[PDB]
Amino acid sequence: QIDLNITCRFAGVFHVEKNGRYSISRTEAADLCKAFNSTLPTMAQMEKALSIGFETCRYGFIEGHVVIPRIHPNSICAANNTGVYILTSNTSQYDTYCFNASAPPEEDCTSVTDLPNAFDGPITITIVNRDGTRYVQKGEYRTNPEDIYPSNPTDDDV
Repeated sequence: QIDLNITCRFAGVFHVEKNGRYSISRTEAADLCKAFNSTLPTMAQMEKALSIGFETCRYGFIEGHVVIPRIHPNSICAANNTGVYILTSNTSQYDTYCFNASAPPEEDCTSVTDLPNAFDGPITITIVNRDGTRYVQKGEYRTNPEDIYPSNPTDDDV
């Protein structure tokens, strides 16, 4: 009864959103990334994407740390802070970041970016279309390929 959403991929880095709000655990983060042919980010990768366009007012989980890059924040943030900030996550779960190698070194918001084996488990997930704006969900023309070749010949003799 849970859904996920994959936003743009900045230099391979991206955050996995949920149907509602952020609710991803650390131990689950790894599985999440790997479940999408991706792997947990790093300490430098995060601060690196900061200049690529990864503005977020919510820290995340990485290979082994917790950072929160800020570019063009607002008054809603910590006194309109800036740059990158490191701080553990004692509170409950939260968003999760992932880094992919398949995607290009720049912002990627198109096809050619799905699960490693393309499987369907007890959890749904969708990615952003080519327009790289608003991901699609519960759309039409989404029927899996499956045909049958029933061999039932016939004959008749006098």
